[PDB]
Parts: sequence; structure tokens; C-alpha cells
Amino acid sequence: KSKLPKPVQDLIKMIFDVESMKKAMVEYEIDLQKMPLGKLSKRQIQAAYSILSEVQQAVSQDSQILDLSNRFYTLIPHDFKPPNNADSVQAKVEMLDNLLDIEVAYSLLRGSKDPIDVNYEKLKTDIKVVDRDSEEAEIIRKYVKNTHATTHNAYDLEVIDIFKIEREGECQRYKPFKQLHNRRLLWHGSRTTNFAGILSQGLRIAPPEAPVTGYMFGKGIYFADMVSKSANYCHTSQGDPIGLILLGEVALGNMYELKHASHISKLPKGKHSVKGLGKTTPDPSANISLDGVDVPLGTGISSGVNDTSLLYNEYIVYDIAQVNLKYLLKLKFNFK
Ligand SMILES: Cn1ncnc1[C@H]1c2n[nH]c(=O)c3cc(F)cc(c23)N[C@@H]1c1ccc(F)cc1
Repeated sequence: KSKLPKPVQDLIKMIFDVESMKKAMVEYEIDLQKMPLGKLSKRQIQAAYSILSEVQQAVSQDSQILDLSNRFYTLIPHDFKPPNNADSVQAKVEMLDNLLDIEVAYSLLRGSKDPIDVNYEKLKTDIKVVDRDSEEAEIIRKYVKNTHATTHNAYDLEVIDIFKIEREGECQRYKPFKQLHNRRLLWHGSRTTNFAGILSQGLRIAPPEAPVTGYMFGKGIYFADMVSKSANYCHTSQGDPIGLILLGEVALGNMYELKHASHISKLPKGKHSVKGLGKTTPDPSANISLDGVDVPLGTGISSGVNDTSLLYNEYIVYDIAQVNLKYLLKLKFNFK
């Protein structure tokens, strides 16, 4: 019998759900016999990324293009006829990203005591419940409620549980950025099946093999100041309407503000982050400070920037150590 609070136990079961991993694979139409959950390998996936890079290049740039599409399907077996377009190549990339974390999740799970407590320990994260009556819960609730975008109206968000999280070794890694100017509490959403990898390894940057297309500001860690922009990356459906979103303290420092896409390979010297300027910004006057970190929880208003490719802000760091994960929210998506 696990001594852990029931919301923490429910979180572990949700993270380490094999049925969820298998369901995701069934939806991606992967052959579960030719490519079972336990046989997905990093080497196979990284090599598939490379073929998708050799593919997106031919589309950007027919015997050798079919031979590249066919060599990909040989590498990542599917069961269908097998279906140009960088958006389809980016879908395969995202599938491979989900497949990797699905592999990590299964790897931890498979690789005396209650299975819930044993699986908790594999996450190397200290997970505590934030009380509904606390000042932190109130601030977090206000942040969810106010930063829901007017354009994003496919669902309503409801906070189920708020967890305070301490990833093992992240405190040590963060130390150089601890006193940096412009530290902000920002959103990061992901598929529930990715949270085993995120808690055990932290938020990561896409490998060099992975195609850069899709990464507007290049390969880094992306954050939003509007909950609905990050909540979309949960990919919640009416079927599975419960998602997980992070609140991270991000050491932005001096921001390289951009109004359009730019594949950052090296920031301008003296700059520590990119801020993609959006048309709508959370009201800066309502900006509060939760334990010395800026919390942009104001309601969505015009930033004045009409000359931009973005509707809402996004923040990107290019060093994993600039992120200190603080909270994990369990959100109910109530679709309209
Ligand atoms: C899909 N993905 N994989 C890693 N990071 C992400 C996204 C992302 N995840 N989560 C967020 O909360 C977020 C909040 C933003 F304002 C902006 C974001 C994100 N863009 C990231 C993005 C989008 C498309 C793409 F092709 C590559 C990267």
C-alpha cells in the first residue's frame, strides 16, 4: 500500500498507462507486430528522422523520392496504401517524437513494494499536492482562467490538481541562471504519454537528425504566456479530455524579440532567449510576482505589434539548464 496522496497516485497511473501508448500507436497506424511497443529503438527512430530530412529536402528542392518514402515505411512499419507536403513530414516527426517518449515510458516501466511507489521513484521528481485553499493555487487558477485566448474556443479549461514539482538535478543545473534578470513563470503543454520522459529527463531540445522545419525559432524549448496556446500541445480530444501542462520558471535574460520565423543557430551575443512577439499579449499592468518570478496572468490585450506573423507570444531558450520546472497541472478540457 502506497502512502502517496491519491492525486499523486492517479498522476503516476496516468503517466505509466500502456493502454494509452498502444492506443496512440494504433491511431498512427503502426504495425504492432512488426514494430511492438517494447522494440521501438532510439537508433531506428533517429535513422527515420534522417530519411524524413532526405525527404523534406526533395520536396523543398520521382524514382528516388518514392525510394525514400518506401525506405521510410520499411524502417517504421505501418499497416494500412502508404500515403510532397512538409506538414505531413512534420506529422511523421511528431509521431517519432511521441514514439520516443512512449519508448522511454515503457523503458522506465519495464526496467517487493507497491507498483505505484516503485513507478513514482522512476520519475526522479519530488511531487507534492498544492492545496486548493493556498495563495499559489489562487494565482495558478487565475493564470489559467485569464490567459485563455479568444481565438482558441474549442474547449474550456478546468483545473483538477496542481502539483509542486522538483526534478532531481535540475536545481544544480539551474544555479547559474537562478539570479538572471527577466525570469518568467511560463506554460509548456505536451502529450500525457510524454510526461514520463519529461519528468525523468526534463524538457529537451530536438536532436540534430530531426528536421528543423516546423521549428519557427529553431531548435530550443518553447513556452507560452497564454495557457490555450500551450494546452493545444496536449492534443486532448473528447475521448481523452484530461491533459497535463507545466509551469516552468524560465531564465529569459535579455530577449531577442522577433516578429517573424528565424531558425536560430546561435543567439546574438548578450541575448539569452528569443521572444516571438504576438499581436495579443497578457495585460502587462496585471503582471504579478509569485516568489520573485514574473507571472503574466493579465487578460489578453493588444500588444500594438500589427507587423508580426504571431497571434500570441512564445519564448524559446536554447540551453536546457535555463528551465526550472515548478508546477504540473492536471487539466480537464471541456469541449464545446
Ligand atoms: C510540437 N513541439 N515539440 C516540441 N515543442 C513543441 C511546441 C510546443 N510545445 N509546447 C508548448 O507549450 C509550446 C508553446 C508555444 F508557444 C509554442 C510551441 C510549443 N511550439 C513548439 C513547436 C511547434 C511546432 C513544431 F514543429 C516544433 C515545435
